[PDB]
Amino acid sequence: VSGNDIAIVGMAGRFPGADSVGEFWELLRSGREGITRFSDEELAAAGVPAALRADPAYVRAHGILPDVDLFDTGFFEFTPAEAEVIDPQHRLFLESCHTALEDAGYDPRRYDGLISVYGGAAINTYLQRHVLPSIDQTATSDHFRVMVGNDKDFLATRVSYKLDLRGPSYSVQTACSTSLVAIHLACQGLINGECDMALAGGVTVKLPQARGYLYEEGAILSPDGRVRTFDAEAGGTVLGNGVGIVVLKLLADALDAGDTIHAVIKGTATNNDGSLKVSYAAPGKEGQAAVVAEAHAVSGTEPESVTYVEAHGTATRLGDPVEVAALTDAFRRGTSDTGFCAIGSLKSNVGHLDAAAGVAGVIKTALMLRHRSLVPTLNHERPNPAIDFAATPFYVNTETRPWAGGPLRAGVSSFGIGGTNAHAILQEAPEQGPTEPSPRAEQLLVLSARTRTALDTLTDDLADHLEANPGTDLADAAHTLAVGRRAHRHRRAVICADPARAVRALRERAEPDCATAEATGAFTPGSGRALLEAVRTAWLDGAEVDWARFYAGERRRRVPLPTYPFEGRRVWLEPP
Amino acid sequence: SGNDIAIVGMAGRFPGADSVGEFWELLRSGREGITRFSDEELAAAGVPAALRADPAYVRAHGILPDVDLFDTGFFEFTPAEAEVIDPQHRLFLESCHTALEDAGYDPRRYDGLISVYGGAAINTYLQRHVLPSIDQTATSDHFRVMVGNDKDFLATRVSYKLDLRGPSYSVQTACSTSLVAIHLACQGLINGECDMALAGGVTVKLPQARGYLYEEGAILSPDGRVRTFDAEAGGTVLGNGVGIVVLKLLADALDAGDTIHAVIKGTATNNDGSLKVSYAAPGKEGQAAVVAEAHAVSGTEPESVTYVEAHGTATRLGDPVEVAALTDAFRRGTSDTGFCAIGSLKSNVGHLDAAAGVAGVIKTALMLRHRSLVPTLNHERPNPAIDFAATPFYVNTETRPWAGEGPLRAGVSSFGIGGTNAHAILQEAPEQGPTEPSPRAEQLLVLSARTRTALDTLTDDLADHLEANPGTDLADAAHTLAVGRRAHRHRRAVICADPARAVRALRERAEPDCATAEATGAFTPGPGLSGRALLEAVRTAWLDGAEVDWARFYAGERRRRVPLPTYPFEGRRVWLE
Repeated sequence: VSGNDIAIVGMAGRFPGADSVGEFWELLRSGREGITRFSDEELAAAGVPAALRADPAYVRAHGILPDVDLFDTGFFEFTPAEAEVIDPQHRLFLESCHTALEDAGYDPRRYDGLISVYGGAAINTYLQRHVLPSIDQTATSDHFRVMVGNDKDFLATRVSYKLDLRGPSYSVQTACSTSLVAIHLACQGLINGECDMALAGGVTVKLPQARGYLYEEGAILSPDGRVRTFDAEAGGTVLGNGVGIVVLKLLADALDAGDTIHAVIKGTATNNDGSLKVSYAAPGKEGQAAVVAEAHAVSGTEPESVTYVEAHGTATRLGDPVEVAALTDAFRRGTSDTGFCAIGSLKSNVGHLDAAAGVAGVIKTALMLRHRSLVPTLNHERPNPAIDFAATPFYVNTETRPWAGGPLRAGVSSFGIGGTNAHAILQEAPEQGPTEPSPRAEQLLVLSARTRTALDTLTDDLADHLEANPGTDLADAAHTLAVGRRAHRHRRAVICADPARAVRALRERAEPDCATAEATGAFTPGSGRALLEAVRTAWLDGAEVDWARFYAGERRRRVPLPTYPFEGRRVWLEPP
Repeated sequence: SGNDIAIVGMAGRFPGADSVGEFWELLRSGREGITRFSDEELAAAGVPAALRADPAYVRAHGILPDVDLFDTGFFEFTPAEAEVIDPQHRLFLESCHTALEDAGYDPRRYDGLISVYGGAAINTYLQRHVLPSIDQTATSDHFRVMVGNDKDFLATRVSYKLDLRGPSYSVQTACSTSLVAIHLACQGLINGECDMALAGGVTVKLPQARGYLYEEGAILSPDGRVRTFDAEAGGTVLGNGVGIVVLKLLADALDAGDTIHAVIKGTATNNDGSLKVSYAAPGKEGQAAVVAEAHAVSGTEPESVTYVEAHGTATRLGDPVEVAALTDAFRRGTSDTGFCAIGSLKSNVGHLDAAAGVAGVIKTALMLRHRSLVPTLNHERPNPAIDFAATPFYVNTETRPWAGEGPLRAGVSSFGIGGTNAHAILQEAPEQGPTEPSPRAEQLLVLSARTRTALDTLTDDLADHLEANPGTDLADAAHTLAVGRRAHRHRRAVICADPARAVRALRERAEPDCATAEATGAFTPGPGLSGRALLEAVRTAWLDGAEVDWARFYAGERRRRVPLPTYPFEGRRVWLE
């Protein structure tokens, strides 16, 4: 019932070793590491000097993303000369915001409400390494061009401009807690009625990607390129590039709209440690415990009911104990029970994603809730002896297994250098009844893209999806493809009764089940198969169809389906 | 009521005005703070003879003096640590400190949660100074650079160095940054996430002693003037600046006896989206919507608003869009015309980028407290693309009393490249009766500093202030100096009956009225210890370094926190060459 409850109605991201939220789930539930480890030859080839590579403390590991130089300038209406000055972090952020809205099933141009954007980016390496050496900043307009392309202030607002979002749009920046803070601020804006839907998250793309790092005692990075969270041999973390976006709405609104709800954010808290700690970069035990206890209080969730925590996970021998002690302190304010809450960290799989780390935590946890599954934390052989886990609420889960009990509830932590701490409580989505039966025997599935090759990719992606998710309601899918996707020039449409037949029709591409065309004015039908055929023919010929009116009265849902397969060209200023 | 926020303190530095006090004087006087350089001065700053001889070169910039000077000892940095820090960050930290001192709050003897919200302009120090000086091969080197220079550490550094435990965020929305920060702070206060907030922003573009090439279709003026609302508006001029406001819920400020400069009745933000012709264009529709929303959330009828501090950049297209937008929003509530003055401090000091919004709020809070309008500069002929007579608005060009039937109210706008708009409604502070007389015969004024020289400067500054403001209530000033200042190692304390005798004792520096020491238990005056013996005992203990509970010492009296001179930072050069 609660006015504080926020639904996650869509998500998107790209992570080391996992180029989509769906692939991230597969990585996690398989217990796989997504960090790349380079050969010495690869690093020579990327230009790392032999002298640095030969240092026995040099570690050949980094979490990287494929294709961060490719950008679909056609799709986003940029010329290549405009786009090449823009930080790839900003480009990736834009693509992921678009993807997330598609995942949620919304076309902003048809949404009756205000959409906000809250996000942040890691430090910009593109500006120095690529932009400055190539662009003369003498004229005011060239200096402006560079600033707008590269300063963090333009990250979120570019998305608002390009996707036509008219709620508040902010870049928020708090170092490693950035994307969870963005989610906190997005939730407050929703609760306090400033927007009706929000995009929140963050991005990190540090360049060059193909590079290791020099192990240094006293700095936060691990000596072997592994992240051994909670383990006796915890020795530091490994950095990774990534991006994540969540789409958020009040729970009541999501339920009324028939959105897919992946999880509910019950509540979120933030604070700062102030000066209570040994240095600016050190963790703050009292600040951490206070943020968790405050998150419990504002969520109305008793600690006994929380049975997974996604830790911040410094994976240091000294930091992991502070994190667990702070958590233990917060939980002990509401229970004396022990051994009931699993604790884990996706950093063990993919590294520390900096600005994207908080939203990555929320995405993992929402996936866990949706699949009702715990997953392993990696590299965990012996628990850190400084943590008497058995005296605490917590145990380290190292197997994929069911998450049983609920409603299931979890905590997510994100703590920054500088001491602004965040904690969120998530709860499993509520049971909804079955979807309403369709008044038609068959459904019309519409697909469109800017190019014939993208259309073919969409067509095969949708087939793989309906194969893999055979229980998908076809009427809800059809509705989502109609109301939740912009209509482009190259068009294909299938008429069939269920997902299995759709797979075949999409793969075979023959009439009369499948029809194709490269695209007049509005078409409004004046029943049965002929109804679907007449709408199909008009739409394929480029008529504008009012899908909202076609589905009027059915209470269709929006459901996650494959999203636009961006076709980038290389958009990069080369280093000299 | 529940949405009302009090501005209880402020600090800043602006082109031609190195404090909020000097900024008032500049505005009241109708003076321009933008510096116009001679060709000599610019050769001296090292601008090429070539650029200097180009007919399109404009020799103007709003600058701040001695941004290479930082009191490393006071803020517990080594010079090595500090020189890697963006001077924008240093300045923001300094002004945050100053703002708290102005409001009368010592954050280390403070029971609640203080938050910080702010943003910084693009970092030019990093490119010109930091990167050419530091090899970043080692992780710890990369971290030193990042932590000194990324926007992420602007606010949190303050929380760490000043011990503030509310949430602390950097927020960045280009030209609207500091007004968005103010909006988020107000929301934090209303939501109960903190009980006092610092909000603002900072711009320090380098090098400072440099003009620019005028270019058609870019946003800068061809003559180095900012001719807001004028027919000759031709662009803006950039300036460096910093501003911070200290915010609390109104009811708490009234309960505490804080000095209240103005009340923020409500704030709103939005984004233009794509409802305008380009990313960089001003958005009439979004601007109108943010103003109208600010009126709705604050419960403010447009006809009750009699000044607006416009975003007011003086671009050819900007100015008519801004006025049409405001007129759109106002017309939703009233058809009246000619009742609301409009102005822009950008005409005096340029476009302060991240600090522009907070600068607007400060100007407007100053107007409200002094009950005075002030000129907008360079205004000779209204832009004929704006038929002002058909709108609520007229351009005010005179310093004069601001008066009205209902409480004075004003709007403040700030609009950013990229379309995130903000507008705030401010109202005059409520009436307060006279401050409650102390029944004590004498007050105890304390002063402390990190160095003997700073102590001597504070002592003279206080004497000066009490001489120039001889109506200052001595008990309120004693209270403020006690509860609103951290006690440092070098200490001085005067016992006196009134301000004039305080002035004498501070200047003569002689026992028994004045005593000085270098500072260790707690000292609690026993019952019955009264009058002069009480003050001598408290003085002696405090001078020796004992912890005195000042709240206890003043607990029988309703005391106020009032604006007094703040710490005289003693910078040394901190600049990576």
